[PDB]
Amino acid sequence: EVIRNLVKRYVAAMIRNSKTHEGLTEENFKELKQDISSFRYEVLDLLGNR
Amino acid sequence: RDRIPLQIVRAETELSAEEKAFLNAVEKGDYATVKQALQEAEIYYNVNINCMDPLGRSALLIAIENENLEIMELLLNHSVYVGDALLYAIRKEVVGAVELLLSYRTQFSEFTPDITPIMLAAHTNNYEIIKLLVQKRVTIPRPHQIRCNCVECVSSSEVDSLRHSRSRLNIYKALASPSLIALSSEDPILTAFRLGWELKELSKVENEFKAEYEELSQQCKLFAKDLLDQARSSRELEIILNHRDDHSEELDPQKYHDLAKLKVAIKYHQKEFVAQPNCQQLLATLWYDGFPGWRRKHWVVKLLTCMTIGFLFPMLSIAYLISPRSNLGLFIKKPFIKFICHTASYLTFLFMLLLASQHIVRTDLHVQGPPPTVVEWMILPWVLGFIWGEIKEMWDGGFTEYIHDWWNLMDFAMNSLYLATISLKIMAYVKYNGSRPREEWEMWHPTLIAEALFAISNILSSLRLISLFTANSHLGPLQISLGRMLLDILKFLFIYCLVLLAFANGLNQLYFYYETRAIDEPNNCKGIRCEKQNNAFSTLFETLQSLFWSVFGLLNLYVTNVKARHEFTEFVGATMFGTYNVISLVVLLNMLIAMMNNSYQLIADHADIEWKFARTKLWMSYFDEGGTLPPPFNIIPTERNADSLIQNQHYQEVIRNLVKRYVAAMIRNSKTHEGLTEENFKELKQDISSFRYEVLDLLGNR
Amino acid sequence: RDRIPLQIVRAETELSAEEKAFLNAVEKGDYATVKQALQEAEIYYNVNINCMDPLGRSALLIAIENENLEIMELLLNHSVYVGDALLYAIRKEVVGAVELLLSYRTQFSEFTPDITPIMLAAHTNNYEIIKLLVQKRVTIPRPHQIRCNCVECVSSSEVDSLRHSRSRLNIYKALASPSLIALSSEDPILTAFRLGWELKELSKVENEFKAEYEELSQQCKLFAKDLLDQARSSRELEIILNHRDDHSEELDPQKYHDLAKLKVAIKYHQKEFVAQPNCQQLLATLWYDGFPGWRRKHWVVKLLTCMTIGFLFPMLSIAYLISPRSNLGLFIKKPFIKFICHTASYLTFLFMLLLASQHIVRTDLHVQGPPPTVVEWMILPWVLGFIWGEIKEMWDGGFTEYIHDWWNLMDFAMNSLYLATISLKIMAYVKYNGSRPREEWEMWHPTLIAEALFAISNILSSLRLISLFTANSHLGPLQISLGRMLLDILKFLFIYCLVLLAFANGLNQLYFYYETRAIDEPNNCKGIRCEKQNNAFSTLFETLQSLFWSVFGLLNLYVTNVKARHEFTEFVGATMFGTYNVISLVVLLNMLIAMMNNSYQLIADHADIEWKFARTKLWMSYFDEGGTLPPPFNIIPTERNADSLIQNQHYQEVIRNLVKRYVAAMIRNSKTHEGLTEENFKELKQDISSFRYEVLDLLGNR
Ligand SMILES: Cn1c(=O)n(CCCO)c(=O)c2c1nc(OC1CC(C)(C)N(O)C(C)(C)C1)n2Cc1ccc(Cl)cc1
Ligand SMILES: Cn1c(=O)n(CCCO)c(=O)c2c1nc(OC1CC(C)(C)N(O)C(C)(C)C1)n2Cc1ccc(Cl)cc1
Ligand SMILES: CC(C)CCC[C@@H](C)[C@H]1CC[C@H]2[C@@H]3CC=C4C[C@@H](OC(=O)CCC(=O)O)CC[C@]4(C)[C@H]3CC[C@]12C
Ligand SMILES: CC(C)CCC[C@@H](C)[C@H]1CC[C@H]2[C@@H]3CC=C4C[C@@H](OC(=O)CCC(=O)O)CC[C@]4(C)[C@H]3CC[C@]12C
Ligand SMILES: [Ca+2]
Ligand SMILES: [Ca+2]
Repeated sequence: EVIRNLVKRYVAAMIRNSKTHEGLTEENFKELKQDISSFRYEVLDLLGNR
Repeated sequence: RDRIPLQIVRAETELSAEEKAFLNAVEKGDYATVKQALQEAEIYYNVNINCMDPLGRSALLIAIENENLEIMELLLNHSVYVGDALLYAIRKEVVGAVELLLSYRTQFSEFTPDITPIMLAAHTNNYEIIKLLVQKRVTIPRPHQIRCNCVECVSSSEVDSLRHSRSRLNIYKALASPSLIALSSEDPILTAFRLGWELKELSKVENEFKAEYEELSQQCKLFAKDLLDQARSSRELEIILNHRDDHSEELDPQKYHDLAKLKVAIKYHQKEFVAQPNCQQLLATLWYDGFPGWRRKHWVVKLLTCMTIGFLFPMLSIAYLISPRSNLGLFIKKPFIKFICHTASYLTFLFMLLLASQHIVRTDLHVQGPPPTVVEWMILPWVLGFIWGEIKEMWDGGFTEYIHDWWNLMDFAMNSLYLATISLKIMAYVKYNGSRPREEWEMWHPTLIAEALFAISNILSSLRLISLFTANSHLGPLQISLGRMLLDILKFLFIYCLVLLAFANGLNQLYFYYETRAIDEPNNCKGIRCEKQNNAFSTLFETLQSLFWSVFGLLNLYVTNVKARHEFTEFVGATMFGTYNVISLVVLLNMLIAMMNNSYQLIADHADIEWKFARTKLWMSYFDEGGTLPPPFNIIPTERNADSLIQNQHYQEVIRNLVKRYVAAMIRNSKTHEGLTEENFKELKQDISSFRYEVLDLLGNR
Repeated sequence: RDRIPLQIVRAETELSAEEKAFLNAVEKGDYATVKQALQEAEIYYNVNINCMDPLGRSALLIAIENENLEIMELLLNHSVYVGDALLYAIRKEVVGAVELLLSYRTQFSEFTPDITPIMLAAHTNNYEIIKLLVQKRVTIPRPHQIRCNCVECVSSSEVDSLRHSRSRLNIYKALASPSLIALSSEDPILTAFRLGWELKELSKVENEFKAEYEELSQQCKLFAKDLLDQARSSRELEIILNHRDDHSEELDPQKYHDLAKLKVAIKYHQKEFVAQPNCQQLLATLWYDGFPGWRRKHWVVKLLTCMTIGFLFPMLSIAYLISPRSNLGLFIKKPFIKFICHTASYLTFLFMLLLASQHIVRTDLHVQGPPPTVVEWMILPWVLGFIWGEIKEMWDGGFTEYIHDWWNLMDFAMNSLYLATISLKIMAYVKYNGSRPREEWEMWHPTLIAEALFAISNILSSLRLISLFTANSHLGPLQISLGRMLLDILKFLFIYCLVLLAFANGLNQLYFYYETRAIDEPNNCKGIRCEKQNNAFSTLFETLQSLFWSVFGLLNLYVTNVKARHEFTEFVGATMFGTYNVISLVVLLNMLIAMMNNSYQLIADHADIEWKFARTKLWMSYFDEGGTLPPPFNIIPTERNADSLIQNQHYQEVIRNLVKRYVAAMIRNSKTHEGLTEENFKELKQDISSFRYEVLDLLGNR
């Protein structure tokens, strides 16, 4: 029972420590850029006029 | 088997597939999907809005996680279970979520049971969130004194020591928060002084968690220093440093009593606060009262004016006695002038000490009870002033002064030896009334003892001059650093002391059989101080000296031989001596060098702040009106509430402006120094995802 | 006056307001606004499409800057001036822009005139862009050898030395690019070996830019090691390390056939390549050929095993002579077994050196021409083998490389001293034929000289054992580091020699007047090696020895006195000696300690790679079958195109896979760099701005 609670707390802390530990990389910038490009292309499908 | 089968050892309850998609919508920012699922949950009862993901994060925690305020209200409107959501919102530091949970009104948690919203908000140090909670009439438990034996402190420690220790540290982390102190402390500077000092003491009693408490204490010291950094005028700095917290008497004349806040900082060891450049600049103006342009002067002009005042110290001292109000009688009261006069009055004393060995009337080497000579008579008034000054300073200082600085230990020993010399010379003068050849004097003749005691005092008096290096910018920083290395060296001498005793016992145990008499030695000399060293290890007392002198290579190897020439015994004794030399000179000596090099590197990065703190204490000891006359001349014989209220009003006005500037600077410093994390990338991605879903819901055409 | 008026000193041509808004549209990503402004300028001629912003960036450079490809094409369609925008696109590393400028077919520039698209692409090290340019038949200038006196090299360095030096460095930066080497090099590993070695030599000749060339050389060394890291099987590693770069030629059967590329790496000092764990693991398998489980064995079994083979070294050596093909005659050929046999055959020689002085026959101390004794006869065959073995390497290896190794200098001196001892012993044997008391022998008696020469060789022979520490994992790393500290110590010995000579000249100049004769000294002994030291500074040769011995405290202070007792002269001479002691023992000695501590810290971070390189050379010297027999026993008396072509085909196949894996890893290693810059924030902001303008352009009911 104690081991079960310790693992639960440890897993949350490690998942917590990652989101504040390391900075951004090139893979994050590429991912963010692709999100806008996908949104731009999808929106441009509904062209009211041209 | 040759394979390890992996299985879930501690299995939790699985989450339905319908709930899995419902949580995915919240993460994606899909407001429309979440709204339908919540509304559908009111009829079908297929998915649980409180679906507990094994990680513990429900939809509400996911909504708070992504800072999506609009969705969080959507779930809150549906009566979702809150539980410890406020703590999670506070930790995330989202002002919008915290306000929503405040106005809205055993499960696994990421926080210990003792954490409260106010305590956690102070841990994050968020000024905006702390202000929101403080406005709602919150309170924090008061920690008991460190040495408390009440029923609660003892019972809690026995019931749960681990929880009791963690609860105490959590409270002190909240109280040490700069944002909380700036918001709720009447006098933030005084609060930081006391809180930081209390944490340093706690770090000693709590051995296990010393590092945690030492970081909190350092955080309090920085806050007070940073508040002082926001002063923008000399008037603001003067108001802060001259503020008196209380008005209980405190009107004793002959006392400077004008920098009360600065003196309080010195009492609490606020070295960074004292070493602040603006505080130092103001102090230098008082220290150099009579020299408005001291810094601009060439090093030759400075040196030339130092001897001129020093040579004039006898004249300035007399003027202060005859006409204190006169033009000349006021110069000695300037702190830097007074410091030079005292130094000159001490260099004169040391010069006369050199003269004690130069002019001794020949044929007087045999007077058993000789009276004081010419040099001794002049030295006498100086000694009485030194003894009187220490007793006089001890009456006001208190019997706890001897434990503050190690220089006062040298002053006590120096004065005690001088007193013993005077009494011993008096006894010899009365007991004997003639002259006898010095060769026939006994070992413990009073005159011989007095001469030895006097010579020992001379060494101590000269060494006292090293304390004056603190006033110099070049020597002070180095002298202070050297004194900080002596405490580490003293630890090492404990290991060497045991090694010396271990080998001294072994060598004496081997050689005490062969002790010889002085009559049987050449020149009738016994010991290691003879031209032909002998009886090095005959007695334990002699053995200890022999091993001490071998550290400097002054013990000859032939002392390991005995007259009977017992070859095996001599070789064993020489091997003990050889082994001792290896341990002390090849191993222990080099270990001390390595330890000293490492310790000096750490000391070197704080030398400036430590020296400036030491020099401030030196300067402030000359601001007072009490000990103006050097030792040679120091023995010659209305409503107050209105003033205190105004003085407090001005202090509060300055404190208000300092906090405003400090808060803005800290809010500014965070936005330009902290780097990005995964929480920011996740937030940015969710923003686009939410916008994409919202736009697609309404095509807007056809 | 009291104010400094600020103005533009070097004013450029101002940019019209119409152009200012036109450039702002490009930065914002406003495609619609840019399209109209370009079209408007086609008729009205109001704005300059080539508007030169004082910063030098036109619209085209701004379009390339933001990676806005579509607007770039929009500008390029309007015939905008190109200049050298390809370099800017290449530096930005935007594949789309580079392709557009390639297909598209006075002024201020951010690049020097010598930079070309291929050179700049290699500087960035972008594999994709370099491939695009290489496919279009590009070339790079070939740099001349470092020591070139041709007309072009001399003339170019005459007109513009600064430009000549920068042009050469730019070429080497491109050639050292790992991406270019992987793409255009037939043998990338060999190319990296030669290129990195050539850059190290360049960093010496071109000492002004030594740091730049040393970084390029390190970059080449890393690339070769990283290529080896991509090997995934032992077969791949075997193919790479055993590849011969089309030697043809004749190979000595006495030499080691395999590991051709590993030997090339050792020749070029590729320490990281040699120290690679997979390369080391393969070498250990060959080194421990006869012990498949050497690592798994306990340290006791290893130690017990070493002495067993060591004691049997005489038997194994004999077997290799009698029946080399026999089972026992093959053991000595195993490299680790052979190393132990040689070590055992050398420890036996050192043991007999001890026995030379342990056996004494009375009445033999007076034989002037004594013949060799029992120990000397056994030692003789060892010495002949040692001399024969060293000469065997003189012709085999060559004069140049032999002297490069410091241990060979000790081997030469040791063998020369042994040869001189033998000849001197022979001359004494022939010249004299009787026995005479040794007390009457002359100073330069041949027998006395031979004894001194023999004793000196014994010290050198024993010190040779230190070179065997390289084979040990515990002592080898420390022994290698100690030898790296000796080069720094030798520099400091230059300053001390100047100090020693300066004071030796001064002391001898003062004391040479008072030289006394040996007959006038007690015991008839003259010099500082007497019981009562005298004539310490009488001659320059004696003075140098006296100052040397005072470094160890072996010179007594009374040597500064003269018989005539000239007080002023004695004090001056003692002050010279005192000043020398301060400079050498208080100042110079501590300075050497401080420098050694700093130099050891740097050496300590490369100790592992340095030791492994040294141990690899030790191991490889026992792989060959040339010097199998230890010194005691070493004096006893088709068409090859098909094989070389196939061996090259397999090497090319492995190289192709290694480059593919390396390129992917480097492309992978950049995306996880864990960093971001402002150029990324600018690009992300521009994407939203471009999307916002495009969406807004489709307005509804206006
Ligand atoms: C402690 N000690 C000592 O007391 N004497 C004086 C004896 C009475 O004169 C010695 O001579 C003596 C000695 N340690 C010795 O070697 C040690 C010295 C240290 C520095 C500890 N390292 O480095 C090692 C490598 C372990 C050698 N030696 C010299 C010696 C050696 C062999 C033999 Cl057979 C005889 C003498
Ligand atoms: C080089 N030198 C020397 O040669 N002798 C021997 C003379 C012949 O016996 C000395 O006695 C002698 C000396 N340097 C001396 O002091 C120096 C020593 C060093 C280490 C360089 N630091 O630290 C300072 C602080 C500069 C003092 N002193 C001692 C001395 C001092 C004053 C007087 Cl009036 C007489 C002696
Ligand atoms: C050779 C021995 C026996 C001389 C006597 C002892 C010295 C160690 C004393 C004599 C004069 C003293 C000095 C008298 C005045 C000054 C100036 C004072 O500096 C200033 O106030 C100016 C600015 C600065 O230099 O910091 C600091 C202390 C110092 C160096 C004192 C340090 C201690 C000194 C050198
Ligand atoms: C008392 C002192 C002077 C030592 C005894 C003298 C010699 C007998 C010593 C001196 C140096 C020794 C050598 C130092 C290093 C090595 C390498 C060592 O090689 C290994 O197998 C090392 C394996 C590993 O890496 O752990 C084998 C023993 C040997 C030849 C040693 C054999 C014994 C030697 C010759
Ligand atoms: Ca005192
Ligand atoms: Ca050799």
